[PDB]
Amino acid sequence: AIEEGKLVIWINGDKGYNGLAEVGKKFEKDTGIKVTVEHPDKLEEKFPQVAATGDGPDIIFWAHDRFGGYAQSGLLAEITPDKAFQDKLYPFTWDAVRYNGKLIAYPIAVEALSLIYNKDLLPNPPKTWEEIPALDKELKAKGKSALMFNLQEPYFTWPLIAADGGYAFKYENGKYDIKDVGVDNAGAKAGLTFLVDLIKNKHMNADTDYSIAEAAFNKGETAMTINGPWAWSNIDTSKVNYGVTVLPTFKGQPSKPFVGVLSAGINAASPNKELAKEFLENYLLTDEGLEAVNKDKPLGAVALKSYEEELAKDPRIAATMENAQKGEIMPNIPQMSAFWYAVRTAVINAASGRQTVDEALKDAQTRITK
Ligand SMILES: O=C[C@H](O)[C@@H](O)[C@H](O[C@H]1O[C@H](CO)[C@@H](O[C@H]2O[C@H](CO)[C@@H](O[C@H]3O[C@H](CO)[C@@H](O)[C@H](O)[C@H]3O)[C@H](O)[C@H]2O)[C@H](O)[C@H]1O)[C@H](O)CO
Repeated sequence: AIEEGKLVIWINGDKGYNGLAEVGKKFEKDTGIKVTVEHPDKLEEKFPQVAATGDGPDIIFWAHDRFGGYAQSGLLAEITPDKAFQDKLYPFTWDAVRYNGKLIAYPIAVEALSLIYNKDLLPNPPKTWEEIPALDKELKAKGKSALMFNLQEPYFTWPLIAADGGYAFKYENGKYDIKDVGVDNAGAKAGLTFLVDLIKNKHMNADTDYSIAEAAFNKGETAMTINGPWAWSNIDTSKVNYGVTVLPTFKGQPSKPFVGVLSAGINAASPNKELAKEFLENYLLTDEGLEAVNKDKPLGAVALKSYEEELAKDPRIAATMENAQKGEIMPNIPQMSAFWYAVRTAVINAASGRQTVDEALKDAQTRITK
């Protein structure tokens, strides 16, 4: 078990863990059970680690893509929503946490990346990735950069790579084929090449990451950046008249961001497993509870139909939904970790020049389907 009579929660640092802490606080002056909320480093990598020993958090939040893996090694318990509840959330989010029929996590929020442009440096956001190299040239002259986003995490380059054809796993009649992977097809390379050419022509550095890119945009030094709803918080605080709109197309095709549903799974080795489901079911997954976390850091679109209704009013959320609808939701199968890993390298090694688009992407196709 390793817990006793308290509720521990694990959420990632760029999320509104402070707001989630408040739901706990309310849970506390209502249950007497201390809800502890932690955002450890690489919590996604440490959970399977400790949760093996029947430890870790009672609950774990993370995008659904990692939950099929978790369920596999048997580190997650079946959540028990009834036809009653499951009606409150969108179905397409329930599929997201479904692993072979069984549901292993609660869908809390739908997230996608969009183009965040500076309405001062760039009143008219570009429409094509192709427009970028030249919009950056007239800008880099006034000291300012056209764009800049996290190049260290593949997640931020997937919209370009999949735009003209790239994919992770193909969905063929009923399931994802672990053997058919599209990181090496003609479309994937076209995407990574444009990105490598952008850099190769000094339109961005192959070393930029989240901090660096967040600093540049929020400091007003870069006209646009690529990021999710969670990032708006710090921008608001910087003031920066910003915009959130559709990602630029490539080869005439829309950027296709891998869509993730922020889910909350309960450690299988949790002793206070009913408290967790009660905390999640009626407390967090309530307009109130979800409002608390959204005022700390935006969740984006959410599972709860009642609250996504007071949200969809926001141009940012309509934009989040557009890139979302324009892309694909990621699988939850265990192979997503191998997919994600293999691609992180392919994308970095190619950025540095430590490898060619071709060399890198065929090496990743090899690792994933290895
Ligand atoms: O639930 C909330 C979520 O955890 C976020 O707080 C957090 O922030 C966002 O950005 C991520 C990318 O920076 C998104 O993660 C997805 O993509 C990454 C890869 O880019 C996946 O991570 C996997 O691959 C990396 C290798 O680069 C490896 O280190 C990880 O161990 C492996 O899990 C995620 O699984 C995807 O969900 C995220 O959706 C988004 O909210 C992320 O946790 C950031 O790491």
